[PDB]
Amino acid sequence: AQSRTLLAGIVQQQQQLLDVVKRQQELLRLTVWGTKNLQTRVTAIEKYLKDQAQLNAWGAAFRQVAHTTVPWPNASLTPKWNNETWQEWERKVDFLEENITALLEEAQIQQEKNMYELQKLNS
Amino acid sequence: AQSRTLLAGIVQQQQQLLDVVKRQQELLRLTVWGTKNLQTRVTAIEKYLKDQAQLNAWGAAFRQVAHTTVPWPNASLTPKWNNETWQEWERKVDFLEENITALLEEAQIQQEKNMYELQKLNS
Amino acid sequence: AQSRTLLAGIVQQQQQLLDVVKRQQELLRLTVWGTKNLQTRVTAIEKYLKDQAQLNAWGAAFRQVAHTTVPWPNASLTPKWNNETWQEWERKVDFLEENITALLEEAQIQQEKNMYELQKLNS
Repeated sequence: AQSRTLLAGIVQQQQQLLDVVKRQQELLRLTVWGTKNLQTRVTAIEKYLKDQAQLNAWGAAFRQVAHTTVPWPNASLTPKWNNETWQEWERKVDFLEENITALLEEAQIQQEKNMYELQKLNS
Repeated sequence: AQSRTLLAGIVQQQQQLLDVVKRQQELLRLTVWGTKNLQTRVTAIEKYLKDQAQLNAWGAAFRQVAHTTVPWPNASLTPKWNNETWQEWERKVDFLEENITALLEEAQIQQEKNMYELQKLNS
Repeated sequence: AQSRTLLAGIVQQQQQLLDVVKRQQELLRLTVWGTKNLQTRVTAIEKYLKDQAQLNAWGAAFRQVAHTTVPWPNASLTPKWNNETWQEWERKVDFLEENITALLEEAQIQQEKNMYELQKLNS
């Protein structure tokens, strides 16, 4: 009269939830790439923005032997303040990412053991 | 002496976990929009960056009947290399998104069936 | 002959799944910061882009007592259309975030109660 069949359905339900959780992890990685990808496009713009500073006045002198060049900075590059903070952000994801993989590994081992014990009850 | 009540609590717990998983899916969609939204702002800037290239020298000639115009490219537009790669990124999310919805549908059907069988045991 | 030990493994498995779900929430917050962080870099560029509009022609007049200044807008700033829509986006995350925390709190209370009842069965 034991509800072993009910447990078989419940054990299967947990396995399905674990799979969806794993799918979220892969989807999260794709979203992270988009953020990093945007930075790459931004860096290209920074090189072009510096060029705009170089553009100042062409032929602005036809009665003098001099050229006015004013390459005033344009793109504010982050060397330590924003760059250092970004590294901290990436490191936090790494620690959380490692913990998630560890729990998933333990869940998989425990999930298989629960199904294994269930089979012995009604093998 | 069967622990049917305990199972009722366990079955309910799985339902709550499924709901949170669904909430993460909707939250993920909001984050994806932010990434796409940033690109839209960037495209507007690209149109303005091209205009800066047009700006070169105004009135830089009052003793000549000519104007120096130097519209050197400014924003590097991605037509195939980055655009094609981005499409691959969106497609991967679609495949994972479809799989997540499929598992959720199966989980909902299985979740209701588990509760249904439980009611028959003590209906 | 009750499978209380099997239930102990199943109850533990749900607890592990809850922890991974919580890890995803913290990871999601880190991803949200990256999107907001990119906007901050963009705002800095907008101030520099306005400066490029100021750059027009230096010394483009050595036979006239006038200077041609053309500060044509460069960065299109969003005051109500995009800004208002962004607020709606943040609000949606808040509602979903609150619901996720509420379910997690209820799951934790229910999770502990399920383990507590299990101990009484075999305390």
